[PDB]
Amino acid sequence: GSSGVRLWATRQAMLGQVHEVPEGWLIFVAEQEELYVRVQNGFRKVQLEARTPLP
Amino acid sequence: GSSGVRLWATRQAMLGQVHEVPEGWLIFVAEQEELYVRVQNGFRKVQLEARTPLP
Amino acid sequence: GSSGVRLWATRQAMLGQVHEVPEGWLIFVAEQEELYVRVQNGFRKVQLEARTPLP
Repeated sequence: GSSGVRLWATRQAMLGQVHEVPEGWLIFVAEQEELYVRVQNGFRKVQLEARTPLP
Repeated sequence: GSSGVRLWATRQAMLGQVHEVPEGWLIFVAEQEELYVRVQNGFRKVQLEARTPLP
Repeated sequence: GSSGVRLWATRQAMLGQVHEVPEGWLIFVAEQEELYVRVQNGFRKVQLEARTPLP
């Protein structure tokens, strides 16, 4: 078994496309800064803390 | 450095095989809807929220 | 869109290199047992539970 992480630009695309992305595939909604993992029948959003500066 | 996500069907397989999967490798137990990441000496289960419908 | 997980040995390397690693790329600081995901402008550390024994 194996998977990956799928990048997205808006919670738009990912919502009309979470249909394909097979089980156990992280789902990144970049503009929303949201990471969910594709589960059995729908998705389960993983908990992250507030952002840490980059510079 | 680089890794990936490893898919599984039951908390069975993943338990007798978490031995190989090297550090920093997410571990997905599909049937359990559990995502853990392989750490230094054992695994650290990542926190997810309750499932969001797919349809 | 697509990404991956990037492995590191110390919160050193990852701090001077979180600059490259593009959006939506998990970041693993192995020695710290920390998993963050690279977001819009800096990183957002994902929440994990305490470690589970491996043996």
